Amino acid sequence: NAMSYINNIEHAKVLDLTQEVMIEQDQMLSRTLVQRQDLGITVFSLDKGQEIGRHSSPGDAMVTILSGLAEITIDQETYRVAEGQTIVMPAGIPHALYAVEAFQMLLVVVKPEA
Repeated sequence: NAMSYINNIEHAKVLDLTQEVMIEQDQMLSRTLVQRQDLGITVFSLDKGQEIGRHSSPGDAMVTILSGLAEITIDQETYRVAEGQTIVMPAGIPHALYAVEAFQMLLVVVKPEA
C-alpha cells in the first residue's frame, strides 16, 4: 500500500487535530494534508493577533474552527466563527481571516476539476 493521498498525518490512529497543530506564540503553523490542482486540505493554528491577508481562491473554501475564535471577512462582511462553527467562503470572492483569539481550523478548499 505505497500510495498515500492524505499526507503529513498518521493513518489508522485515533488523533485529535488540535494536538496535530499546536498554537505557538506569535506564529502560524500548518499541517498540509493535500496539496493538488483541484484540492487543498490544511490544518492551521494562528496565535492571537495573527492574520491571513485578503485574497481570492478559485475554489470554495470551507473553514471549520476547531478551537478559539476567528474573524472572517468575505468581501465586505465580517463573521465571527467560534469553536464548533463552520463557514464556506465562496470561490472568487475576496476573504481574510484574523485571529481574535488564538485559533485552530480545518481548511478544505475545493477547486475546479481536476
